[PDB]
Amino acid sequence: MEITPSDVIKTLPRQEIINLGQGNPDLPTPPHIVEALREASLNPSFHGYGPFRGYPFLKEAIAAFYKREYGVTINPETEVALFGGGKAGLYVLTQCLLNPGDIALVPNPGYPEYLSGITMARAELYEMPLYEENGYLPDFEKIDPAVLEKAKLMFLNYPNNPTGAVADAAFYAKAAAFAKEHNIHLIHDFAYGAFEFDQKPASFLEAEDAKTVGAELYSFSKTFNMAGWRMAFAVGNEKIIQAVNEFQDHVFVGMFGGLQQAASAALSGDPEHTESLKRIYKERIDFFTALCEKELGWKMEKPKGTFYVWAEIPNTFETSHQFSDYLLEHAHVVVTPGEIFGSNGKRHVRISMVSKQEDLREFVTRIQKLNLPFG
Amino acid sequence: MEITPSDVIKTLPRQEFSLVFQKVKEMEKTGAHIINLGQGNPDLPTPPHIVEALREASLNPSFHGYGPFRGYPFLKEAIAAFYKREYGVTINPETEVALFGGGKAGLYVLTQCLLNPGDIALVPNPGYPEYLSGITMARAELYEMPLYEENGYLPDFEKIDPAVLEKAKLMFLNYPNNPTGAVADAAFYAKAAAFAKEHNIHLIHDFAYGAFEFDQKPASFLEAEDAKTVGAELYSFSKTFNMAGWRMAFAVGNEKIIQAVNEFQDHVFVGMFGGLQQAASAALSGDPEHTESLKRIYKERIDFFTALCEKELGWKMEKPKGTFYVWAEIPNTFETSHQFSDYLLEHAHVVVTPGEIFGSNGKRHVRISMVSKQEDLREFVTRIQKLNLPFGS
Repeated sequence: MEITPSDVIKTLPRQEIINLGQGNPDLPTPPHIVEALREASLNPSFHGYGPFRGYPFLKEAIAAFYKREYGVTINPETEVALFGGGKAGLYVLTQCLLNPGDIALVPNPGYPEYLSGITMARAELYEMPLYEENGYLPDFEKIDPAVLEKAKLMFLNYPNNPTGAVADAAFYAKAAAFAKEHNIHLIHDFAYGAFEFDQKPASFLEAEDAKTVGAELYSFSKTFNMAGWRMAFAVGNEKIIQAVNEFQDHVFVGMFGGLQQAASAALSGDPEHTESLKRIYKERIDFFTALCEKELGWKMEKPKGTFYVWAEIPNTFETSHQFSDYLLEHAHVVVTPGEIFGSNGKRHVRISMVSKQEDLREFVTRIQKLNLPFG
Repeated sequence: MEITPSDVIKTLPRQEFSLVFQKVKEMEKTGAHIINLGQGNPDLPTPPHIVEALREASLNPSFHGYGPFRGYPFLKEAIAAFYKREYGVTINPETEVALFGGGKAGLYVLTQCLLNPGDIALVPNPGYPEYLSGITMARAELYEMPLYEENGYLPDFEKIDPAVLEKAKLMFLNYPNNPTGAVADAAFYAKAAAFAKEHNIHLIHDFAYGAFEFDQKPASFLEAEDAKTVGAELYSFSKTFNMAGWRMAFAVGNEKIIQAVNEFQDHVFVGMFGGLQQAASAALSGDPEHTESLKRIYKERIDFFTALCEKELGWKMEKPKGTFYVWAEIPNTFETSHQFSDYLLEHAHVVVTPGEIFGSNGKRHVRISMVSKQEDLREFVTRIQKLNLPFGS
């Protein structure tokens, strides 16, 4: 009788043909990042253990990146921690900031792994609904004042998975001011922060009192098509980072020097690379949503951010799950049912613009042979 | 008011971390030159064929995107093949293999996937400090299994209070042993497996130094009857292949423990860079020559060092049966392991690891790693001699 712990058994199975499901970038990592890894790997200094907290040269790159892109001042020796990807960062941050029985404030809809780190910390979730009428921003006023004392952590995510909503500096000032009043650690998930199409994407850390209450998680995965490389960092409050450092001292010994060099080449590289990629996603979104309306009758929002389209399922379907499953079965295409993002996602699917045109057209046309009432 | 979790404020300070810091400060200001025989950090480089495997693999755009969450099949198959070749052990790679970003991460994950709050874990004393770290993060109770020299540092299972065995859900063992250099044989593993099954204890065998038994063929815990029934084995690339910095490891064992591991890591990981997995695959299927030759270097250093230490200091120390570690008694003039090691740092400028880091049975011992070439080991002795301490007893 092998016995898993309560943590394991209460965790859900992870839910992640034309695949417009997983948000897996299809374009390669830029060549200069690959060359940096290839070159660094020859350096025997990286074959052995290095600094537990990661190399200074990477932490210096991170601060310089945050100054260049967002005008934010980051002390690299104290306000930066490294993670093996944003998924691991979310987990570490949650374990460092939540005790069993504390309340975590989580958007609905929202990235499903927020709920999961909260579960391994044995904490209680309280939902902040995201409604289109509010621009998919939370109404902090509608949170039960009784939970606020017990609420220790809040998750926010803009540009937003799965809705593509964006937030401006005034929303972040309000969020931080709210978090301050109620002693809530605020984690901003900036995994799509390269991808706001109209305005320059604003960091949470531009807002007054942001660094006081919280931190920003930045992934390499989407910005630089480095999803496979498993690299991320957090920037923010010095106390948060010290806690992270203390946890990770027992769990890791930094990460391969070659990867860190590659990450340093990514951050200091020309921004024109990322803008080009942003242009590619933008053109695919125009292609896709125009062809959907014209050839199917499916009227879709164009997202303000990210490479995701959030579309309403036909009136004749029970749940996003069945609709999703109808498409995989009969049309042989993958979309992500909105339900995995929370109850507020029912009746929507998330569709990822991580395929080239040829696959996006064949998506639409395969679905035409189904003649659904998108009207 | 930033408020760390109770898990963090309840952790020990990582000692290798506090030392890295101490040393770095010393090297900077003023200009101390230090011989560091503390952390077991391999001084020799990763073999070139492993390095080139990574270099070629990184050009493969299939690895630039998300891969399979639980690892690439080609690696798990290479792991099964390796265990069959080195040890007699048949391993099902689709169900009995899990990948980790290093053995230290493995330990944390296995602890979290196997212990509930209040559960009891059986931990060797002396033992690797991270065993105790993960337990505490799991909010579990620690019970010690003394490792005594007279027993060859193998635990006496019969001596565990039978009242503990019900709440005991986990046991760590570790041979070739850190810090003692002790080794285990097939009979010992059979006895451990027998004992684990008879009391329903998940058994984790840490095989981080499994390449480094000098006088015999190293024996896998999985070679034992009942082994895959009650537990799993942790293997690291760190020491075998001078890949400490690459952060790669795996567990092989009971398919139920592995599924538990997989259910955790699906939510925290999605594997690691495919370039590193191919590099590991090439390490595993590579010629044992590299490893055999690496082993011989470590042994000649141990022979040199312990000889020299007797000759020049009157410091007599038992040669280890495995690992690159020497486990040595501290002078009687010294009160503790820490104040002895602090003294050698400050006065000689040499690092050794205080034994008390490994548990109460390591007070009065230090661990010294043979991770510098002979003439650096000679300078190490030379520096200590200049202190004239009474290494006689």
